[PDB]
Amino acid sequence: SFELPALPYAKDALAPHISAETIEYHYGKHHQTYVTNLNNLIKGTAFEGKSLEEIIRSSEGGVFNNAAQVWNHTFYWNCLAPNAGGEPTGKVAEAIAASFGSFADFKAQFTDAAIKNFGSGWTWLVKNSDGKLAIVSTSNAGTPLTTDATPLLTVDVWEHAYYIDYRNARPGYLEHFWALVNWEFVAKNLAA
Amino acid sequence: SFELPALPYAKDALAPHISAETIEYHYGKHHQTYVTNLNNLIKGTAFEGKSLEEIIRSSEGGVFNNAAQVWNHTFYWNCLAPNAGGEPTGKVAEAIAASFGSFADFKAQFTDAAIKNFGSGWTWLVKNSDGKLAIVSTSNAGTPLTTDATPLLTVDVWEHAYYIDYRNARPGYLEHFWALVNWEFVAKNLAA
Ligand SMILES: [Fe+3]
Ligand SMILES: [Fe+3]
Repeated sequence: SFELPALPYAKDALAPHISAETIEYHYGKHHQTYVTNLNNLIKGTAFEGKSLEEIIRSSEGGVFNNAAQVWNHTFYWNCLAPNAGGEPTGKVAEAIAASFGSFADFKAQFTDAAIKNFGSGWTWLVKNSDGKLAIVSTSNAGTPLTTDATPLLTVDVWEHAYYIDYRNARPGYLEHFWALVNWEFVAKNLAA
Repeated sequence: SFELPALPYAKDALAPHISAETIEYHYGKHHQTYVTNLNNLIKGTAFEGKSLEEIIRSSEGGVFNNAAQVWNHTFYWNCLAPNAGGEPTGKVAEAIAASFGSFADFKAQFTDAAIKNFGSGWTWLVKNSDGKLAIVSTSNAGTPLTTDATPLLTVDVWEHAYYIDYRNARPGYLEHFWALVNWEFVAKNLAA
């Protein structure tokens, strides 16, 4: 059995950038439903004795879809924080300047990739096995965990992530995503 | 250049099953954006001057995604009507009973397929090349027009189609879809 992890902050702590109503549906109903559905699909199978990550790397179909979405959304909630956002500092800023020229060029490329990701999906900042950073987009429950790249930052662009607050304006959601980025989490992901 | 076809009913005519606000966004912003983006992508290319169906059957990528979504939503708006819904009669009722056993069995199988269609997509009633009817689900902009099957009815299950009115309850959206089905349009397509 897998449980829904506690949210790292109060449900209105990301406002006005993501509302408390988007958190009650996205965390309290959508992320809860993926945990329940995962638990029901793996009951009595060999997947019951594996870690979530090992399930994601060895499954397909419905088991994959629910396990990758449990992981992807727990990672997503940790990428956001109250009294954060702004430009990064330290090793993160150096790593971004080195692979993308500057933070302003990285922000522009990530935003563009997130806006253009057609349908439901995720856009990721990853560190490839060679140490360079790159922006990749996945469709639906797709995740960098099935490749050699290490996930550092993600934004959910399934319409449920923003439709209550921004309706069709996915660019407005992305502009406000930058005010919430938890660069401390990204730093821990880069150093691991 | 393509035009956004007018809705065949007023923007509040599907209320309360689909609200006037959902039509304002889904038709007025989302479907309009696909026409503008399609016009922009084909200007000055060999696709300019072909019909929408010819473009859908010969393209891939962004041209395909935008062209298929323009056609798919015009077909969807035509599948819905005020003062309709209920059980089909005539030739449509006979073809549905012959392929699914009964209207109740078809409605149950089409609802299950639309709810389980993971991510953004569409669920379709189609007439196959051998005359039998079948339910098929597509992902993102996918449409039976690229196959040999004739589309008869569709439901949009991208989250924007229902999130304003039903939030995450896609079952509730499908229950209300049945109250809007314009069986005269389905009869027109069954005969084509
Ligand atoms: Fe999500
Ligand atoms: Fe739509």
